[PDB]
Amino acid sequence: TLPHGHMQTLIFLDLEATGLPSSRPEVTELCLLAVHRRALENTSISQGHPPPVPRPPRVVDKLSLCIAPGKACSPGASEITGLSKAELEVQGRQRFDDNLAILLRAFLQRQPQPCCLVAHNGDRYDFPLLQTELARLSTPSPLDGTFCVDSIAALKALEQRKSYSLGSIYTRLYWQAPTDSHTAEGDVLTLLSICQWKPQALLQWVDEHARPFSTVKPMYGT
Amino acid sequence: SQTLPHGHMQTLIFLDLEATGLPSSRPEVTELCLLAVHRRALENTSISQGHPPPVPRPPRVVDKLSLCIAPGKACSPGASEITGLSKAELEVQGRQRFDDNLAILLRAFLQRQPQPCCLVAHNGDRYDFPLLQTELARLSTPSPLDGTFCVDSIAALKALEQASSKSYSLGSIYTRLYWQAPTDSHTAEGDVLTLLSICQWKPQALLQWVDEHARPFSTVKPMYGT
Ligand SMILES: Nc1ccn([C@@H]2O[C@H](COP(=O)(O)O)[C@@H](O)[C@H]2O)c(=O)n1
Ligand SMILES: [N+]
Ligand SMILES: [N+]
Repeated sequence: TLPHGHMQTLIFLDLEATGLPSSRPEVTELCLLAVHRRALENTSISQGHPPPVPRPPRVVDKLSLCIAPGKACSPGASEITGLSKAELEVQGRQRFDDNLAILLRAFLQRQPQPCCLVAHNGDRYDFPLLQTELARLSTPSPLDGTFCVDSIAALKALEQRKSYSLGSIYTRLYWQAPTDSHTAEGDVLTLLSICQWKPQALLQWVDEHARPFSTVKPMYGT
Repeated sequence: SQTLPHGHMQTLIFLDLEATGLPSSRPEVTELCLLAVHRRALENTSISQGHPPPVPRPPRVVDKLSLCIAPGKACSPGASEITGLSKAELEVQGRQRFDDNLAILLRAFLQRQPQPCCLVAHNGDRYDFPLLQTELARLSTPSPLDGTFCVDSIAALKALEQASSKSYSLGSIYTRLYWQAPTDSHTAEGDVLTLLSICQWKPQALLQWVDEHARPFSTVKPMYGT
């Protein structure tokens, strides 16, 4: 008895932004990687020690975008993300605007439903912040029929002290350092690899814990 | 007093697609990847030094779209072997056809890029661009690529390698420049990233060639009629 049925699409998501929550941050980068349930189930299962790092499914949809913020990145944010408001502006990046919502809506529409976003620390950071950015637009949110889960909770359950930083998890499971860029897409690819460690168990946990994105409280309001 | 045909391109969009077969089969697209890079990000690439130069690092600021598309006809056995895609598997995974919503998606992606914008595709003039024109011609939307320019990177790399003086396949060029094999060949995103690397070899010369040779995508003749 699942709350919202079997999820047919998992969208691995990462957001980068200008700072930490009390700073009222703005998104500077966004990556979505949509995988069908069956592509995850077709991940080959490894019983060796260490398990090889899974490769991504052949069939994936990917969207990665840089976004000009209205406010400057903190020094810590620019160091960690490698992005700056000034550099995003000189490369002509656009704000989080109605055309971006058109793009997101059309990308989501290509995915079989029910669909669930999966983000590392999404419950405390990525999801509330995405909710805030979408709430500013006059466009109705394209995510109001989408579900979501936090992969920190997923991996805590799948593993049954331990750090739950993305890199710490990857190294604990695969016993090699992560090699992805430190970009939103690199973080999404590292998360996909972690989620392919026990893909059937991950899907089961996601099905049991999916909640409507419409219930995510905005990080901050107008 | 000689002028560029369409001004300085502000965005290069590296593009590749996979499809069900070769042109005489009247193929349909099964995968599409666009990778948009601002002129300034390309010009920022560290100068290639040494023999071989290291494979350039992709710019930090890029926009990427990669999509799988259900075709209405089967892939040839050779197309499915090379690309790793089949109609049956794309359908099992619920992929949608090339439709109006996909054109709306592409348009909104393109609208985030500063203009003038130029598509860059390897063998684009004979394959990718005519095929995309055919697919877009079936739709009820305007073309999302009205206003966008295009060029074929085979001609470009022929020019640039002649200047620093052969197969001009994507892999042959990459291996000549960098002395190792590309990865993820014959996948849309893997081949886009290989093309980006080749075009980062001599970015200023590439941008000058592209500026001089860009043509409107609206002038590309469809591969076949509908
Ligand atoms: N030997 C070959 C080479 C290319 N092709 C077709 O050319 C398309 C594009 O080629 P690339 O993979 O080089 O981009 C393939 O997706 C495939 O449909 C083929 O069907 N047989
Ligand atoms: N990988
Ligand atoms: N599993």
